[PDB]
Amino acid sequence: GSFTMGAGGGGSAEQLDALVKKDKVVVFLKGTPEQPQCGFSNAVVQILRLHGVRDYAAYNVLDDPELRQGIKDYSNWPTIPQVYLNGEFVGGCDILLQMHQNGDLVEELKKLGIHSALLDE
Repeated sequence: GSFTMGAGGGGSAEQLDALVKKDKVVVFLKGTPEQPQCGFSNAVVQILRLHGVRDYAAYNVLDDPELRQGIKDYSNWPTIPQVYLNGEFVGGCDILLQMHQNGDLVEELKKLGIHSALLDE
């Protein structure tokens, strides 16, 4: 695969790099998958679970200020939900809503050896 993580630091890009390299489905919201923080937090988890993807790491960026400000700066954005696949940027919650429905997430999942459960319909 793509080799493992090992770095650390205070919200720094070299730490955020190792953070997206902790899983193949690293999800990122000001909140949790189990409680609606603010708008569009379930829209990412609906798309993932429909595709058969339920074992992501959902990162709450309110838990640590370094997660918060680290992801805001790394994205150059004030607020998102995101998902990174294989540590690569892949999109925020507005982008995911386009790519789901065109089917470009499905080819991205096939790079990892993951199978969209919309194939078995």
